Amino acid sequence: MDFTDKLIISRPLYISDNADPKCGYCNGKKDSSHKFASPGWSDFYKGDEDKVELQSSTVGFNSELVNAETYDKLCNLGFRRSGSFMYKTDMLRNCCRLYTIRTNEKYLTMSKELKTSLKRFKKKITSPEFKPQPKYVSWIDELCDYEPKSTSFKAVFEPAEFTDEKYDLYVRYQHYIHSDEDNTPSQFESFLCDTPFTDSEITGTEKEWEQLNNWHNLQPGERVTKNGPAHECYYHNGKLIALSVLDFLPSGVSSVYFIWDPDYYDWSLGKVSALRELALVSKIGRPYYYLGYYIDDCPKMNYKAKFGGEILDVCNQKYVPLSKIHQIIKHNELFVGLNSTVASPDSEILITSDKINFDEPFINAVDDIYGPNGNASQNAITSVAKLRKYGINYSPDLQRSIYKEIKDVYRIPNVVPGLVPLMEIVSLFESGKMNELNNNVVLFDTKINALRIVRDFISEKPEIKTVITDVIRLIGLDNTKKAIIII
Ligand SMILES: [Zn+2]
Repeated sequence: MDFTDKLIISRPLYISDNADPKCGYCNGKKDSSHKFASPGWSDFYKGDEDKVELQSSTVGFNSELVNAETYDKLCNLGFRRSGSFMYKTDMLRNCCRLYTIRTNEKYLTMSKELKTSLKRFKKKITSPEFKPQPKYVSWIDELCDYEPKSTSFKAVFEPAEFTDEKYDLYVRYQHYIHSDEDNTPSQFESFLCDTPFTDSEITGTEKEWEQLNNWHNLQPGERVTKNGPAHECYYHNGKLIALSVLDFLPSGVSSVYFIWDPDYYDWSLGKVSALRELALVSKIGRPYYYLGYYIDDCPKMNYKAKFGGEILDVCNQKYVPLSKIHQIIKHNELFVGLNSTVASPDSEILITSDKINFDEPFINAVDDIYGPNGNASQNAITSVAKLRKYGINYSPDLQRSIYKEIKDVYRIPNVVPGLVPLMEIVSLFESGKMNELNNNVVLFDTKINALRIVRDFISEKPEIKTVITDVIRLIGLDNTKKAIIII
C-alpha cells in the first residue's frame, strides 16, 4: 500500500455555535442588510430580523496524511487547512459569506499604493552602489534584480519546522494584532508547523531547497520541483523580521499565514510579501496565488481583492472573476451561478455528473435553489427517505427555516452548498456507482486496530456506510477512492 498516494482522514465534524463570539470576522454583528444569505431569506424575516441569532458553522475533517496534489484539489473544492484540520464554512447558514479566492500577475493591476510599497522596499534594502539595469520589462524583473544583490536583506526558504526564534516573533505579532493569549508553543506548532504532508514534501532535499532559494534567476519555462509546505524567513542584518508560511501546490502557492516584527510597521511587509509571492508564482511557472478566503464586508479579508482574481462558486465547482460578481455579493449574499439561457433550476446543481460558462450571461439563482421557497430542502428530505434502504443513517431537517430563532457533531445538514446534494448521492447508489468504492476505499478500523480495504461496501455496518457517504459529500467519489478513513 503506497501511503504517498493516500488521504488519511478522521470522520467529518459539523461544528456550529453562536457567531457572537465564535466568529472572529463579524463577532455576530451585522446590519439587517447584511444578515441573511439571500434576498428571499431577508424577505422571509422582514420586520422580524431581530429574532434570528447568527451562527458560525464549519464542516471538515482532521487529516493525518495528505499530499500536495490532493490538498490542491481540496483548496479548489473550497477547503482550507487549519494546521491538519481541513475545513470550510456552511455558506448557507454561516454569519459571514466566505469565498475561496485566487489570483496571479495577469489579474494583478499594480496600484499606486502597491507600487509605493515596492519602491520603499527597494530603498530600504538597496545600496547606493547598486547600479540599475537599463530597463525592466516588469516590476518582477526589477525585484529579481535588486533583491538578491542586497547585503542587508535576505529571505530564505526552509522546512516548515518549529524554532524558538519563530515562536517569539509570532507571539510579538499576535500581541500586536490583539491576540494577547491563546498563543502557546503548541498552538503555534500546530497552526504553522507540524503539517500533515508527506515526509518528502516536508523535508525535501538540500538540492530542492537550493533550487527554490534561487527562484529570482529562473528563466521563462523553467520550474521548481518543490511541493508541500515551507517557511520563508526574512532577515534584516541577520535578525528574523518576518515569517511567511506557504504551501506549494502543483497549481501555485497558497499563503497560510504571514507574521512580521511590529517594529517594522514602516516597511508595509504585508503588501510587500504578497507581491513577492506573486512574483514567485510567476517565476516558478505555476498559474495561481491563493490568499485563502475573501469576505466582501470584512476589511481584514477583503484587502485580498487589491491583488485581483477570481472566486470559487462551490455549487458549480468553477471560478468566476471577482469583477464580474462583486456588485451582487457586497451585501454578504450567497452567489449560485446559472447561465441566463438555462431553465430555472428545480434542484441543487449536479456536481458528480452542461457546466456553467461565466463568459456567457448568468444570474444568481440562489433563491430558486436555497431560498425559503427553493427546491433544495424538499428534494433533500425525499432523498433522506430513499437513502434509508441502503443503511444510510441520515435524518430529515424538518425546520421551516435554516436560521436559529430565539448538538450532534457528526450530523451534517441535509443541504449544504458545495457538498454533493443528497439527491445526487441517491443517484450514485441507484446507478451502482457507490460500488466503485469496493477494492478502493480503505478503513482504519479502530475496533480491530488495523487497516482493511473495503470489499463489499453495502454490507458494511450503517455507521461506517454513513461516515463514508459524508466523506463522499465533502470530497467527492473519486477522491474517496484514495482515502483511508479512520473509524
Ligand atoms: Zn461572521
